[PDB]
Amino acid sequence: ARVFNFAAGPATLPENVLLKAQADLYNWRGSGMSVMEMSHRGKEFLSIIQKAESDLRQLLEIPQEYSVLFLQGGATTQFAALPLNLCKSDDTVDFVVTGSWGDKAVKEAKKYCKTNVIWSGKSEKYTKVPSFEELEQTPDAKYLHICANETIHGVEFKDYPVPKNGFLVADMSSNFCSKPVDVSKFGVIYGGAQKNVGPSGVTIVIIRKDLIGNAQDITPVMLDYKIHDENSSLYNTPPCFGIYMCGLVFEDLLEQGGLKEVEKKNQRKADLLYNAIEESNGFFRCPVEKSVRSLMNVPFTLEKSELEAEFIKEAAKEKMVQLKGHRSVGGMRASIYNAMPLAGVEKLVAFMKDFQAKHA
Amino acid sequence: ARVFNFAAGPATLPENVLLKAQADLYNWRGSGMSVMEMSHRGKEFLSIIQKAESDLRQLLEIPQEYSVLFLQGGATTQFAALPLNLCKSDDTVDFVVTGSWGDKAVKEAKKYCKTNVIWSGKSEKYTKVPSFEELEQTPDAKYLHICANETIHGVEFKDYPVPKNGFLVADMSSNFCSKPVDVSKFGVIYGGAQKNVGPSGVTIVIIRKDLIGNAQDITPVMLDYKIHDENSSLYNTPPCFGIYMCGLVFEDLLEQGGLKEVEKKNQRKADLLYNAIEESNGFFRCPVEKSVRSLMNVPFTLEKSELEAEFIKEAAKEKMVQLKGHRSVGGMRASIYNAMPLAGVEKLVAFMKDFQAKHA
Ligand SMILES: *[C@H](N[C@@H](COP(=O)(O)O)C(=O)O)c1c(COP(=O)(O)O)cnc(C)c1O
Ligand SMILES: *[C@H](N[C@@H](COP(=O)(O)O)C(=O)O)c1c(COP(=O)(O)O)cnc(C)c1O
Ligand code: NA
Repeated sequence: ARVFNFAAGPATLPENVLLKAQADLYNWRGSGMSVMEMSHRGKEFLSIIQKAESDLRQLLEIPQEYSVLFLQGGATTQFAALPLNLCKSDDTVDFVVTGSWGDKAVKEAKKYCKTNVIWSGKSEKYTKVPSFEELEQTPDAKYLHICANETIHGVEFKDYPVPKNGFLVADMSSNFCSKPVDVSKFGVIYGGAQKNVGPSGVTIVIIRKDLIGNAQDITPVMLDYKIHDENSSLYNTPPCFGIYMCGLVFEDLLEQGGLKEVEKKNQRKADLLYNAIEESNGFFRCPVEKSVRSLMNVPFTLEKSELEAEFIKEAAKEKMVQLKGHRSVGGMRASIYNAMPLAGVEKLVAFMKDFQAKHA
Repeated sequence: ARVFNFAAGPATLPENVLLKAQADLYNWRGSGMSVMEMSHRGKEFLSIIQKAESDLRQLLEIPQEYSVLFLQGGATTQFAALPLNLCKSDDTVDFVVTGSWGDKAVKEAKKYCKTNVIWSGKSEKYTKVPSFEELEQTPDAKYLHICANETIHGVEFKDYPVPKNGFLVADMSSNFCSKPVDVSKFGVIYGGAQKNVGPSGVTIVIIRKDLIGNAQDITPVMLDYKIHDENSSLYNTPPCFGIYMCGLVFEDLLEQGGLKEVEKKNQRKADLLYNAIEESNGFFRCPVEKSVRSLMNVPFTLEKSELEAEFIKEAAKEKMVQLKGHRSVGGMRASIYNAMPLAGVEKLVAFMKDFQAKHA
């Protein structure tokens, strides 16, 4: 039997998607070959990548004046690609840092331009999002960078800051296609697929067309947005199978009723877990400020922290796996992405109630 | 029915490997999840990447003092990573250019250091390999770059030049694991997996351990060999499912008897096609000099070139697809990688003989 897989990325996937991929793995739609053997210059793969793009455009209501790029290298490669493409070496980028993934973006961007961290959550252990009107943005900043869902720290933007001088860029890796997003407010949205929308090996970049072009001279060709855009993500050999898998996920999210329906389910199942924590009378604790609690990644600790290893081991015996926190922070982390069944969060909640009764 | 798929990359894969992947896709070995859902930091995936590495080490007889890295970005990303990691910006790299893939590696390296093309086959249409003793290598060249199998032009190194000042770097994308290689002759071997050893999304880099480190300060962290080496290719989220597929391919190459036997089969089926061309009294032509004719990619043309579209259409109607040449050169190109069944080459040869008879 399949387990309830609380991993933060790569992560659990819908069973109907996995079964479709199994059904077609040897011979996709009578083409006589697997997706994994198709030429990226051929008509079958063309149909796949084009439908993945159109389905994603439908899901997020992406306006026509945005490009959609399917790339390799992870969100971490975009930490370099963003300043290399969007800035000159003496331009400045503003960052709002609400957890360690935004901090990693700052440190990589320092190689390629000037960076200003205009706000950091670190003094309160990355539990909060700033009041935006209070933000002091840099008068000449090319763009303002956020990590919309801080996967380790469980801090999620529920509304967005307005850039003063330039455009907004958001790492949406761990809440990608979890809810509607006004894409027009952003110059760039990017995310690795593996958290919430596919297998690892694909990164999606949604980028306003008038921002493509004029990358720095030292930009590798494989990081150049203009190269990717003008070749429709087929400049070199793309991650064909991962793009196909993302397409299955997008098609299925549309069948579920789209991102408004996805968000409803995420909110419901996240409420069950957060309520159980809040009702445990301190036995379980979530440090994050209520209004920015992530629907995707739920970090929590035990008041008796020495009990956390037993919690994690017994949960895994109960077929609930990968609940240990990220190694940087420890504690526990329940990642409850789109495809996590409601019954899995219910099982974790019932396990938590039973564990507390036995250790209190 | 499945077709004979002569694509140059991505390419045909073994049917037993595809079917193994299919049977484990929903729940790998009763572990309760797909490979596609496994955490890269969990023991199941660690077991997979570790065996893929040791199996590849067995196949190529890789010495202990070399690292094996499983990366994203394609071989094209390595065109930037090689000089970024291995050179200072005022160092010089020598290139022997035997086709257009070597030319693409020169153009990218020029962003990051100096380049000398010490020999180029362009003047004779990329049909030959130089005499090595006569090469004029640059006295202080950090390394000498070759493309061991020029995929579009059908030119293949059968033995290797000896670098004068530095070490040898070879792009082996399209003949990777087609035959034994004395790895100790090289400082770096690299290759996209999708030509001969898996689906696209994985690039393999075999690099002598004393060459790792001291990349240029502008090197993106995701292109840095020391980062990847010290994290055992798990610095960020790896292309887990492509690595797993590579592992299945490697396991099956071992079961076939290793690269000595793989090479024997490649030589046998290449000979059938090359002999058919030479016996065709000019009806089909291969321009490449006989001693360097690739076993992996066989470009050929029709004396009556106006027949090429009918040849390709009739071949496809006979379940032989993707025989058109690379778009940069035209003609025909039969890619006949490890997994291309002998029967597919035989069908091609018989179809060619019939085609000539009908268009005498
Ligand atoms: C991915 N975060 C995951 C994985 O973290 P590690 O175990 O340290 O690799 C998490 O568990 O938090 C992530 C990334 C990085 O994307 P890749 O380069 O691996 O594709 C970037 N931004 C966000 C918000 C992430 O969650
Ligand atoms: C891959 N060459 C293939 C693919 O060529 P395109 O259709 O132009 O993409 C071919 O048909 O010749 C190749 C590469 C590039 O690898 P990726 O960056 O796409 O992974 C580099 N070197 C060699 C020898 C190649 O064959
Ligand atoms: Na099975």
